[PDB]
Amino acid sequence: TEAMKITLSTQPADARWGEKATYSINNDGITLHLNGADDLGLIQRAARKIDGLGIKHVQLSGEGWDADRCWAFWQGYKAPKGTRKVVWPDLDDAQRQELDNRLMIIDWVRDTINAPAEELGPSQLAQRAVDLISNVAGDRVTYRITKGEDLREQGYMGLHTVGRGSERSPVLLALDYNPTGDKEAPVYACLVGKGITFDSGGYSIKQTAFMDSMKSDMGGAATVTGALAFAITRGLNKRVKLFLCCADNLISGNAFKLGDIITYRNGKKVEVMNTDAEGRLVLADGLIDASAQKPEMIIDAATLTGAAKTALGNDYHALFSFDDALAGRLLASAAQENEPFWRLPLAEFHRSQLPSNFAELNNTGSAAYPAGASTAAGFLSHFVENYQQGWLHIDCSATYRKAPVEQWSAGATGLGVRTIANLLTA
Amino acid sequence: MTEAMKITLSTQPADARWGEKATYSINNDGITLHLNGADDLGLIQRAARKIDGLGIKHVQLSGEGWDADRCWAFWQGYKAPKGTRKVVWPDLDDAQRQELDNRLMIIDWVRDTINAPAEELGPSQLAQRAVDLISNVAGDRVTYRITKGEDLREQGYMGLHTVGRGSERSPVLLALDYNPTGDKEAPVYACLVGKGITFDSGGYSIKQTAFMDSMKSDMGGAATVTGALAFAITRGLNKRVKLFLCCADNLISGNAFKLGDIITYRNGKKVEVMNTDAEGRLVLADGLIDASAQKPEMIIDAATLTGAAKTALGNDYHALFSFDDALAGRLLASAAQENEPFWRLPLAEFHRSQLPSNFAELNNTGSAAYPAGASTAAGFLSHFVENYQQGWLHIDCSATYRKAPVEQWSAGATGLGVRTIANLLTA
Amino acid sequence: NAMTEAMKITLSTQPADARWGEKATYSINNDGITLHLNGADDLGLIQRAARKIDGLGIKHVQLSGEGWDADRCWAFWQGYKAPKGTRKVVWPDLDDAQRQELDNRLMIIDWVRDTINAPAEELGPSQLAQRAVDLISNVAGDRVTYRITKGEDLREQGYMGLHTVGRGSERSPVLLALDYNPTGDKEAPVYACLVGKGITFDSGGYSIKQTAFMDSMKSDMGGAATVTGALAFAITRGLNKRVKLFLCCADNLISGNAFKLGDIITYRNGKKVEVMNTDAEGRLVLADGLIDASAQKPEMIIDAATLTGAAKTALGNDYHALFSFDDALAGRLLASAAQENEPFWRLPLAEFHRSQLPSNFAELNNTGSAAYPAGASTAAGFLSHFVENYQQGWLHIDCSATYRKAPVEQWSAGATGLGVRTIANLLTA
Amino acid sequence: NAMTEAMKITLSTQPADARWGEKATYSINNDGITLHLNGADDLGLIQRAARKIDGLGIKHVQLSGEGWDADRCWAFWQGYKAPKGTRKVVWPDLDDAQRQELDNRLMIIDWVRDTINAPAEELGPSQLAQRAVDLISNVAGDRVTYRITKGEDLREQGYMGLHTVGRGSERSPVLLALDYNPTGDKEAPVYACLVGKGITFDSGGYSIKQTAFMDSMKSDMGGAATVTGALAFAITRGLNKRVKLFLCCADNLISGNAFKLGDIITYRNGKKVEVMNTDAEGRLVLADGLIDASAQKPEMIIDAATLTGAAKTALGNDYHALFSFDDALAGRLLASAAQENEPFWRLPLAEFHRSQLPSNFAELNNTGSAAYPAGASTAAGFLSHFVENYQQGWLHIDCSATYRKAPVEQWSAGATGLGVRTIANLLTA
Ligand SMILES: [Cl-]
Ligand SMILES: [Cl-]
Ligand SMILES: [Cl-]
Ligand SMILES: [Cl-]
Ligand SMILES: [Cl-]
Ligand SMILES: [Cl-]
Ligand SMILES: [Cl-]
Ligand SMILES: [Cl-]
Ligand SMILES: [Cl-]
Ligand SMILES: [Cl-]
Ligand SMILES: [Cl-]
Ligand SMILES: [Cl-]
Ligand SMILES: [Cl-]
Ligand SMILES: [Cl-]
Ligand SMILES: [Mn+2]
Ligand SMILES: [Mn+2]
Ligand SMILES: [Mn+2]
Ligand SMILES: [Mn+2]
Ligand SMILES: [Zn+2]
Ligand SMILES: [Zn+2]
Ligand SMILES: [Zn+2]
Ligand SMILES: [Zn+2]
Repeated sequence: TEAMKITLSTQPADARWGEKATYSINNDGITLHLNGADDLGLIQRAARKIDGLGIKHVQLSGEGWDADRCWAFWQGYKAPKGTRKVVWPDLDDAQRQELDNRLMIIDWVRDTINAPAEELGPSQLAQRAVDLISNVAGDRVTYRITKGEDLREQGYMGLHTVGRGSERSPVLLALDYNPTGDKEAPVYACLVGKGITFDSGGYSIKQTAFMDSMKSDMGGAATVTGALAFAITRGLNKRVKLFLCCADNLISGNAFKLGDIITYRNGKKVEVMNTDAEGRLVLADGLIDASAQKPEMIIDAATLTGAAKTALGNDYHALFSFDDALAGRLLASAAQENEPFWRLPLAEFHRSQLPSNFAELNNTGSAAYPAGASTAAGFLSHFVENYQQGWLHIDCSATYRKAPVEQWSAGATGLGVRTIANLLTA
Repeated sequence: MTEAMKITLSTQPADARWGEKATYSINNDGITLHLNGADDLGLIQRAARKIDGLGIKHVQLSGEGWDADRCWAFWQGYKAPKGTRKVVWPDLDDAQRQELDNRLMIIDWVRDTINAPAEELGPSQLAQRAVDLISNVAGDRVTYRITKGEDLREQGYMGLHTVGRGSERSPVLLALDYNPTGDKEAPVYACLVGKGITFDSGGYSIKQTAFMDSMKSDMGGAATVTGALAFAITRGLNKRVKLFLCCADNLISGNAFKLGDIITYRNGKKVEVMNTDAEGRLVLADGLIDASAQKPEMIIDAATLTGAAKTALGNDYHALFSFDDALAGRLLASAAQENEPFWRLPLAEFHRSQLPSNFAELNNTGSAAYPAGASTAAGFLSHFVENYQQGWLHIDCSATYRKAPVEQWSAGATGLGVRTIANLLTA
Repeated sequence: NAMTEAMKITLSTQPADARWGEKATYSINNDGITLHLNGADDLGLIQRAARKIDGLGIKHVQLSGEGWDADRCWAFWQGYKAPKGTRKVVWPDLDDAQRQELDNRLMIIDWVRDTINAPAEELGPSQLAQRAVDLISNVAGDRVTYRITKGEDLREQGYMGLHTVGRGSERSPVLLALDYNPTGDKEAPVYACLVGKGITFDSGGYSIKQTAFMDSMKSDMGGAATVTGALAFAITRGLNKRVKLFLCCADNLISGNAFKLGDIITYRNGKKVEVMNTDAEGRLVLADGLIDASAQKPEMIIDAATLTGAAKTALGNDYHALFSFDDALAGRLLASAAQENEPFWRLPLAEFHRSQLPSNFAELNNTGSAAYPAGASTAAGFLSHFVENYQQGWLHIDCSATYRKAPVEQWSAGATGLGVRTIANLLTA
Repeated sequence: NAMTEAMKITLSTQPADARWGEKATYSINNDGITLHLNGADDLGLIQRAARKIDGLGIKHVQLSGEGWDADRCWAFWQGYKAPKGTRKVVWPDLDDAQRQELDNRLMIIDWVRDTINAPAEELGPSQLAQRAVDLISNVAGDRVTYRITKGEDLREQGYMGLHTVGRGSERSPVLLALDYNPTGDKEAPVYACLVGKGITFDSGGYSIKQTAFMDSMKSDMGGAATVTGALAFAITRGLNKRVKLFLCCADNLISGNAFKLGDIITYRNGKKVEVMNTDAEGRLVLADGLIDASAQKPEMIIDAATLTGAAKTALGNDYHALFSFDDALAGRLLASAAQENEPFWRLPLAEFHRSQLPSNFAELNNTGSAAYPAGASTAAGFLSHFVENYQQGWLHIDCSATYRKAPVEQWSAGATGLGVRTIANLLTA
């Protein structure tokens, strides 16, 4: 397990590799050939190949290494199985401090989402979320976990109806980060995350090829939890509340059925016409709680629809909002944090593109309204009192890679944590 | 309180702008229905549906020409599961209004109970709502017995128990007894048997979402025979009739019945389960055994049993099965008097052996060689009626539910069948 | 092959001994095989016994002893006959009438079975039309005339239904217009018009079928073969009235010329049909035969077609589906089915089935919806748009009892021939 | 069942009486129908009302009273018009400028709707190319010239993309190269090149579609009709610059000559493409048009195509997908879309998309992988390999809002005509 040196050079590789070669190898170690086009993308792609060569011990040596370039290499080098060692170079304290916070919190998002569903049930997601934030938030953090029958008694009909099929009761984490300590302090932001720890699809059962990665259906919850923790390391000094709607969507003699009508505390009635469209049902409860706090902005994140992945692939997160100003601020943050986001449509006509013959709303679209991600966003707007301003919905199409690509190993990428954190501390 | 939209009747056509073919037209006074005498009940129902699609939520049935049937025809079409509708009835006479109010109360109870989501209507809720509807019109002339959960297993109701033990909501057998004379030894005139699957996922033979999304209505047979008995009583039924509802959920759990399982009934029949989604005939079997023990004059079972009957008759007719030509003819004669659609489909001695199993006397499913799903299901049920050749009617309720709205029906339950069975019991 | 020897088959109202079973349909002793009638359904029992005797490898039988009449012999042969192996049957002593009746069924009803069982390669539209002429003109003689319209001529003369369906095949579509006219008088009133679907092979078109459903689609010309045999058998029964036959013959295949979804066919009666499923081609070719049948203004029109799977889902392979608006005429066909021991069952047809095929681009669609799933009723409702006087003197037969994809208790694999006798009885009644 | 007499449609800012409600978009008294405008979106409301008025079965309307204009009349008609039935609309007393704009829309946009709604049998490659010349020649007179290359000539001259997809059909593939040159000068610089996918019927080839997804594939030539209608409308709006039109027209059918999976197509620009899905044929034909477009060295290239279902999954039928590397040009089209009241949404197109179609046997694959499931973005990435300067002056429109398989609030079934005004507006500005 001896270290392999990785150097940076602006000169191309020798003709034995080609002029376009991104990396070359000799006794002095591996050399990454930067060309100024996209050095972070090139380094991350090179790291993916170095892992593929069976090299488990590297050292970033020579000049040119900064936090962003070190992070790029790690993002691509990290893989779910195996042990990897990276000897970092001489960085100033601010550069190393930024890298350490990224390593601690963003890899926590990668590892939590990658974790098996047996290891990470609703209850484990709640307490691991408290631990991550409590470790950086000092004494300025209070929380409450409501599970099982208590969700029924308190009217959380969305989260309870979806989770009750499981032997692992559904959980609501309500975490409060309040820096001033003043219990009257105004709530600046409300983060809401979909924490479905495993999605069988319900009685609308999935096919194996589409269920084999549904341990990552809690990726929205892990991304907003990381965003809060990472924001705190960035100097967040405003009150933020975190709502994680956690549950298993399983099949039992108790699971919810098609045609069942869910009555939310805001009066909205929803006919369930597909148990696999469960993500929007649990988020609706988090959003009602989020609107009640009357925050300056509400941000909900969720691995909600496959329609977002058909529109943007795994290369961008989908951004939905009625607020043009707030959408531009998040895209500006996305650009500073070098994370991919693309705005997909959300207009008033999407709020009526979920017809039902037995209730005000349907949890699915139809053949006539097949914009799955746009209609889902339209459904969530019925649960945000002032939906036309201060609300962002993120369909996390870039959260999980079912197979290794050029720059990513398999599993969670951790994308979206820096963008949301940057918007919170802006 | 707002302004109601007047609905009047005319035997003359609309003006040259609406055209001679127009079934309705709107002037200053309100909406005018243009009758032609071919099928006024059908035309008025189709017109009411279009008046609902216009967004008009408050109507007044105005002027001459209205009676119980024309008012009922309008309501049947106007009513829909969503929204709130006010209908101001015309100045009907006592008898006409009594008959209209009996249909509103009982037949709309059949539409709402079947339209109800499975979460709000389980096996125990169905049995209880059935007792409530009948005692509301019967009073002290009705008594009943519930038998649920482990009690069914102990007492040998293996059909109903095996299908419903998968649900956390225990299966329920309701045995209601309408006895006017009170005499406990009075002869039982009719035995009604109804399939009450409050939700059908198909069991381990799981359905796809597109065919499961309306399975809250798989207890439609139970609701129809219940409404039929209630309606019969409002029509002056004065004979002893027993009602049997086999109510359960067909769900998936670690306790749910599996393919290959052999169910032994109380009459000796052994049935191999080769499709858990063919559960409706498994639960009726227990209902038909109890119905036969009463040795009644007639037995009428109703069930949303197969998609085959819907391929044969669509949602336009109910499927009638029987070995008794005289009795079948009387139900068709009742359907004609009550303006309800019924069509007879084949049931012969050879259907009784078109469910071959390698491991038991009977199979619960058919094969490629015998694809008449509705006829093979009726043939299976004949094995649980002692005198199957006489006094037994089976109804595959293909006209009970409408997955989508059509010309004369909103989405959901129609309530068809209640008047026909009620008329047959009172004839 | 070694010389096969006859196995004597006798009849007995005495049950078999205990070694076999309480109620066994047949027993085998030294002198040969004994069938054990019980008086319940002797014809059904004999046909089922015959099927089993085939499964014993016995290729040569001799019906000996008293008790054998025309029906019991025919009943036996119906079950003994199979599309593989050669079978010799020594008939018993019958009177001239009984033997002539048996010989007519053997010649015509087996022709229906063999022609339907024939591979598509051997029986194209032209072969079906010619073999139908050969059969009828072999019993009618000089009393039969016919015309054959095929290929480009169908398009030129407005037969857009049959041409559009068939132009995908290298084998041109064919329309047979045969005329059985006894008194010779060309002005004689046409008593009946038989119309038949003769799809010699149904790939389903661009709406391509699954192999499990196409592997028997050589039999999609059963209706054509059933009405042809019905006329031939009716003539041997002494049919002395004028009857015209129309066979709409074509292959439904896939080519760079095959018809497409969204195409609108304009028929001669002015009705426009949108094709929203190329596999619902049966009703497209019948519509052209039904126009010609109506034009002749006969006393009754009978049409046969292996049209829908909906009829097989409703009646199985055990009954032919009967569709009509005429209660009196449907009653007579069921009355005929009883005298000929053939299974028919009436399925619904009402004025509302005529509007259960909506289209966004044309008056009629060739397929039903999710809201109107009675495939056999909507198909009959589609055909009613091509019979000028559809409420009187018209019967549609969805031939669900024509073909058996697999052997059963009383039938081998392949065509059954059922329907030939019932139509014949109604024509000669 | 004759044509009825005119029913009057008046506009009003006063709401409906309580019987209808106060949120009712329309009411009906003895005088006729009244539309209740509120000012939120009167064009949307009027169009949705027209759709409901057609649903009542009213075939003859007369827009009367004050308040009507070209946009409000056009809104009413956009919703009233349907492919089925006969409708008549008496227009109100507009001024010449308003009536000239309405007449230009009725002529050119309803042509785009009627041409796309037409059955594949009526509109093959040659018919599409010819109707396209007829429409533009009607408004352009002698300022229009054109060139048609078809059948074996496309193979000879190296249009391997368009020829390989269309050769499976009996109807030969056709490339229309139309030139609108107002100044006459033959050396005039080409301002714009329009390219249109003109697949007159998409069976999907050997990668055959199911009936449910093919029943509307007569509309797979929507791109061609849209850019064609756009050039015609642009001329009525005073277009005074040279614009070339390229329509890659073909049938994607099955035959013994149809193209096969694994087949490598060599384009005139040297690019090799491995076909791994014959249903991704739209991009193979556009590639040939885009090479001709680039060769003209134009200021801008606009291509339109009903290319992928991924755009319909991403935007529904409510917006057209816009792809481009040119932010400024993309910004100019959305500005035109706003002025013309038409829905467009931009989807991602970046350098990494040019390598998201991997093949093991050729530089490019014509299909995407599970790893790159953004079908519309990878399709745009593929087309970019056929535009010389793909980073400047090129727009790709995935026409996800061109066809409605079923009636909705504001549209009947069939083609909408959306995209004609936007492209026309961009060309004229
Ligand atoms: Cl190189
Ligand atoms: Cl690692
Ligand atoms: Cl969802
Ligand atoms: Cl990996
Ligand atoms: Cl009446
Ligand atoms: Cl069943
Ligand atoms: Cl409804
Ligand atoms: Cl043989
Ligand atoms: Cl057909
Ligand atoms: Cl065989
Ligand atoms: Cl209102
Ligand atoms: Cl029109
Ligand atoms: Cl394509
Ligand atoms: Cl339409
Ligand atoms: Mn799901
Ligand atoms: Mn079932
Ligand atoms: Mn077919
Ligand atoms: Mn295609
Ligand atoms: Zn989910
Ligand atoms: Zn059931
Ligand atoms: Zn066919
Ligand atoms: Zn295409």
